This record gives sequence, C-alpha cells and structure tokens, in this order.
Amino acid sequence: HLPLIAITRNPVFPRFIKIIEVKNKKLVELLRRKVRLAQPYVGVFLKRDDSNESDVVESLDEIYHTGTFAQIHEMQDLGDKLRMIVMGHRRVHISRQLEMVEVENVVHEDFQVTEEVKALTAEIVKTIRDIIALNPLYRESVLQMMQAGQRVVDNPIYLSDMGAALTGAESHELQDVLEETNIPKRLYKALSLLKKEFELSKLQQRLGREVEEKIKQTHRKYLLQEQLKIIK
Amino acid sequence: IPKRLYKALSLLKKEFELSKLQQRLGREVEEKIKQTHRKYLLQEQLKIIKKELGLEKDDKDAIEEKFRERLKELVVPKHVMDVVDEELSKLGLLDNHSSEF
Amino acid sequence: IPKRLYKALSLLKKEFELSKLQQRLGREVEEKIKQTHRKYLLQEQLKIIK
Repeated sequence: HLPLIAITRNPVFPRFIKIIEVKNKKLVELLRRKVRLAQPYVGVFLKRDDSNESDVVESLDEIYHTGTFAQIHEMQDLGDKLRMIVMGHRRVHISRQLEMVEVENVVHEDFQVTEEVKALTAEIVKTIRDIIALNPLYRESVLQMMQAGQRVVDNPIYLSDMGAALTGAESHELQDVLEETNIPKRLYKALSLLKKEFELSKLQQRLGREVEEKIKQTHRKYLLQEQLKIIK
Repeated sequence: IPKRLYKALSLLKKEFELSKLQQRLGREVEEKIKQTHRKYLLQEQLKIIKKELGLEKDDKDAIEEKFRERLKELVVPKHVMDVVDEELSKLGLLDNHSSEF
Repeated sequence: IPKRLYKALSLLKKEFELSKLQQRLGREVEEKIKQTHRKYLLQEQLKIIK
C-alpha cells in the first residue's frame, strides 16, 4: 500500500541478488519514511514498452500488474546516496493496479506422479551447463552449491526461474513466460529462450574462430613466404 | 544371475527411453525455434557490427555518416551517387591517419 | 650507522621510483599496441560481417 517506485531499468529475477540505484531524489524521502516500520518491505515491478520515468510519476497504469514484494537487506550509500539491494521473494499479480489491493495467488499445481516431471529439469540444467561451458557468463561455484542431486531444491519452480534468468532476452519475453500458467508451458518457453540465446552464442563463437583462423592463414603463409625470401 | 542381468538391461532401456522421448521433444522444440527466420540471426550479427565499439568518434564512419545523410538529402544522380559510393568504399579502404586520407 | 642505513635506503627508494616509472611507461606503450591490435580485431570483425 505504497506509491509506485521508479524501477529505472533494474530487473530482479527470482532468487537472483540485484541492485537498484534510482536517480530520482524523491524516492529517498520514502526510503527514509519506511525505516520506522518493524518489518520493512519494498516492491519491485517491471516496466512496459517505451519506458519513461515521467509516466511513472504522471500516470500509474504504465507499471505492470505483476509485483515482487521483498524485504530489505541493508542500505549503504558508498558512492551514491541511493544504493538499495533488492531480491525476488514474494511474487504477486495485482488484479487491478489502477483501482493497493493484492493477493498471493502463487499457483503451483502439479500432477500426483512427480517422477517424469523432473526429466525436463535435467535437460534445463544440462543445456544451461552447456551455455556456461560454451558461453561462460556467471561463476561456477553457484552451480556446485545448489545441485539437482542434493534434494535441497525445495522450490523447483524457483530453480527453473533461476535457470531461465540467465537468458538475455528482453523483458517482454520474461513477462510472457510469467503470464503462462501451466508449468510445462513456461518451462518449454524457458528452454526455447535458452536455445534462443544458444543460437546467437554458437554463431558468435564460429565467427570469432573464423576471423582468428583467417588471421592465422594470413600470417602463416606470410611465415612461409618470409622463409622463401630469406632463402632467396 | 539372469534376473539381475535383464533388470540392469531394462533399467538402461527405460532410462534411455525417457531420455530419448524427452530428447526428441527437445529436438522438435529446436526445430520449432529454428523456424525463426534467418533475418533474426543476421540481424544479431548486424547489431554486433554496431556494438563492438562504444562511441562514433575518431573514425571514418563518422564522416561517412554525415556525408551519407547528406547524400540522402541532396538528391544525387545514379552516376555521381554510385561514383561517390565506390569512392567511399575506397575511403573505407583508406587509413584513419594517412595524408592521402 | 643509522645515517648510512638512511642514505642507502634513500638510494634504494630512488632507484625504486625510476624503475617503477620505466615499467609503467613500458606497459603503457605496450597496452597501446594491444588496444591497437584488439581494436583491429573489432574492426576486422566489422569488416568480415559487413
């Protein structure tokens, strides 16, 4: 029941530490007004097409109905005066933000047989492992800490979200995956997103080795011609 | 001995069958994503051409862009236009600092 | 004895600054060469894709 925040280009994927550094100075007044609460919290939302900070403060329809309530970690202000840390813990999809009413409709229906439902997880983690091996993005200690063989994945949906967060697809695609209600449908799209990044990555590696090997085919023949010259 | 041998083989068969049906569904997903047009892949490379450097300064592209938006305004003919286009190709061949540049 | 230690140490620091200056100068010139050829890789990638 707080006025909307100026997210200012900061996606907070579920189970993914993130930082928010809004440029406006009117939000610092609200951040200083909420230190009195015993259980403080802050929400994180996603922006609609054609981002505009003036529309966030002018109108309240721009922000998506989805929200991510969470608890604060610690304020710092090392360099800037507005450096808050954010995380994605409590997802919400407001029925009507304009008319804030909210409800934790965090559906996670699953069929009784949960045996063949983890076969897709194996493909998601092997494809993500191949994305970080052929296209290394993040550290590999996090993958060894949270393994699928440890039985510590109390929220498979959250771990799948953690895996789908590695994709660089525009925010809209993430919103589209969030709109999906069935679990295999969003997982199928997440796998598709993973391959979608994979195509670009494989293209980039082929292009890099191609240009580099072309440079070598240049200079190696120059080494041969240089040998020719010196013998001449 | 024959029971353990067949059950072990069966375990390999069924686990491979799960991996095979899932891998086939994934190959089909790969086919449906590969349906994405080749323009998207070449467009990714097109963005890579413009996103290797940070700024537009200290380059022949800068001058090429001011003169080329010019070219777009003043309605050049097909001859002089193509002649300056091929000459601009040479200017691309020409060095950033050469005295002839 | 502490004065000779002071003067000898002063000589050590005097050499240490000049030496560090020479290495900094060398790495700077070399990094200019690296940024040259690396930007050549970027412009070459631009060429090949174009």
